[PDB]
Amino acid sequence: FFHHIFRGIVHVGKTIHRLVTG
Repeated sequence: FFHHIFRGIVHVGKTIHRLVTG
């Protein structure tokens, strides 16, 4: 579950930076 999650957390973690950056 290394890259399978780094990709699962990164994307989701990104939905916030963008949903938060504005």
